[PDB]
Amino acid sequence: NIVGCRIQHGWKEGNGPVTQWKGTVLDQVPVNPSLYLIKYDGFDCVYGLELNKDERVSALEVLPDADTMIGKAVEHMEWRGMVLARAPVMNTWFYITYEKDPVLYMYQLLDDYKEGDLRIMVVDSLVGKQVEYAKEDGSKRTGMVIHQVEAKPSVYFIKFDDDFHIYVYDLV
Amino acid sequence: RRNIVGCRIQHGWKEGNGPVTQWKGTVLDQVPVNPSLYLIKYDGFDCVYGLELNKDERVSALEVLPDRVATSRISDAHLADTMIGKAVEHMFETEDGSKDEWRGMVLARAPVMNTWFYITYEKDPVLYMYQLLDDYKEGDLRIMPDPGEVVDSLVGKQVEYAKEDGSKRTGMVIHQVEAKPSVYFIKFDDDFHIYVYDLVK
Repeated sequence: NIVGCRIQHGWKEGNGPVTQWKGTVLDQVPVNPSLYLIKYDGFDCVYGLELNKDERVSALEVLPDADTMIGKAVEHMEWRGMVLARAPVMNTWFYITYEKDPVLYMYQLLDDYKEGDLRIMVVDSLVGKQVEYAKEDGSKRTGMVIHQVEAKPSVYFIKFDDDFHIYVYDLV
Repeated sequence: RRNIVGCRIQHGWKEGNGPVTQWKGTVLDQVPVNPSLYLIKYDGFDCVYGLELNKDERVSALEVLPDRVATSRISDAHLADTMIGKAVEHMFETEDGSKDEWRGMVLARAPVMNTWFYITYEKDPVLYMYQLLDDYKEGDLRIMPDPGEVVDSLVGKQVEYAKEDGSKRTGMVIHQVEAKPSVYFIKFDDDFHIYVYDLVK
């Protein structure tokens, strides 16, 4: 596992210039071990990538190395969203998603807290199960339930086949 | 130390054993991801230059000139706003005559020089600057009709691409165009021109 490690690799999609990405691996998904969750330098969204299988990932390499809000609705500078958990590896960072963008973000939220930018206001775990959403056209969007938000167990992290973002949906 | 952003500057320019040419221009910006790098609009150059003025030895006797005066409220502001992010056909005068017409895109109002606009072309993807309202009024600027697995902001990231000969062009993404988030400014290590590319393929 690279979990907790630091990585770097190129990102190449199309015959296009390779930008160089740097980030720290925070997770290797139990229900899918070839999928890792990464926090890259300069990105606010957490990325879900099958690092060793994605052909967009070039020359990968390894590198050199609160309990209150968790679960509460929130308004912060402005956006409304919910704090989900305390990001792994990077203990200071917080998993968070927003109502107008149901994807996984990661922020040092206590630092936003002090600048006062924080206004805190039946089925068992579905992790491991494939999920399908029927979209606009009469087509199915298929994904995998990879994590359950402990603070609020009705909420799950979903990795859809067509995207590297981690979606956060309420399946209840 | 001294903030020269927005200043009029002059300096000697010397390459090799060559003579010193005197350059005069306006400092438009100091790049957040590389504070040693400045973007300058030089008198005589239509292209924006990126130079590490303090560290580059080709730059000598760097001095701030008396301040320039900017226009606070541009006329035809509606047209100026409308142009941003639009595909255009820019007519230019050629050889000893005849109009050459280039397809391009208006990226934004230039910083500091309020009547100027950042623009780039399909046939020459570097950062140019022109007082486009003048070109428009003269009939040389025509405005034309214009996410699954799409990315975040690439600013601050190193980039590289293979050239025809196999060698690699290396550089850094230094700015994201507000009106067209997939388009970025890139400073390559082998050129002082600023390249403009859509990176969200």
